[PDB]
Amino acid sequence: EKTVVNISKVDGMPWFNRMGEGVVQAGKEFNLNASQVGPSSTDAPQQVKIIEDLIARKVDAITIVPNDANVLEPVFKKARDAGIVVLTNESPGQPSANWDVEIIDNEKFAAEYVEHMAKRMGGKGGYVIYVGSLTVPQHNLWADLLVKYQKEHYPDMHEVTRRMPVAESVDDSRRTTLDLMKTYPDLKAVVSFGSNGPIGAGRAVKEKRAKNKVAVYGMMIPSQAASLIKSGDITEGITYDPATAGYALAAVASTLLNGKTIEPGFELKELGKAEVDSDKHIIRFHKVLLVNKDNIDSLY
Ligand SMILES: [Cl-]
Ligand SMILES: [Cl-]
Ligand SMILES: [Cl-]
Repeated sequence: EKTVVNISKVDGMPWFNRMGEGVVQAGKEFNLNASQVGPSSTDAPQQVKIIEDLIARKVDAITIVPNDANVLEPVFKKARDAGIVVLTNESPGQPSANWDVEIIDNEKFAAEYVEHMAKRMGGKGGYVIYVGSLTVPQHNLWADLLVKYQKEHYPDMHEVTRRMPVAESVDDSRRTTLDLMKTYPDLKAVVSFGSNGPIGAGRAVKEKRAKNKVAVYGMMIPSQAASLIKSGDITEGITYDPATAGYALAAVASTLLNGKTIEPGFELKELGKAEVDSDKHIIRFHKVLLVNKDNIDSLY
């Protein structure tokens, strides 16, 4: 069978474990020898090393959620030059990827964050954004759009500080949330695009008994966030199922390895039709998931 290997941002995360379930499922469905490698840390050279080993192994396709788009470019070009398909998730515009695959529409996702935040604080107040790092591509693109949307809808909202690179750490997210709540009495919402961020922020909000005024929104695995969703310390997840991303990556790899070419009109039985931007080589699905007390038990 054709060999497909997915590479997460880092091992030891419920988010990426869920992704791997989708990879393994696609391997069954598409007759692939599929696997997922979790790096030992989020430092991008660890992903480069894994990719060098996969090129040496001469695998058929490498799929990856990059920690840094630019750090990986040379090794992605080395893979392509070797005849290996390179696919990303969370890296729209990655120059050497055959395609980037996304599970939500960026514009819509940002809007949903701001509208949900604005409703609860009456369109006025402070907020902050947590990102996984200052260079991770997709978190920063989402943050940029969220702020831009905010400024052209709710001028009485504002970032209390520039974005904080804490979203992959419960500790760092908790500490930052405690600090910012003490500093900014008008802080009313914390947004995290990393999945550990709402856990840390939610724990801080719980400790200070602050859930009435300080809302917490973000990306999350529902089961990991369940205790805090149920106690109201996490207000809402605005996210997607990363198993769908893992699956879609491997499904697109299958298409390409079978000699087919991706163009507008592309569809996956299990997902539906994607939008396909041939100029930027981005395949988008529209599968945003809202995680609230009302559906927390219906999820993974
Ligand atoms: Cl992993
Ligand atoms: Cl903690
Ligand atoms: Cl918790």
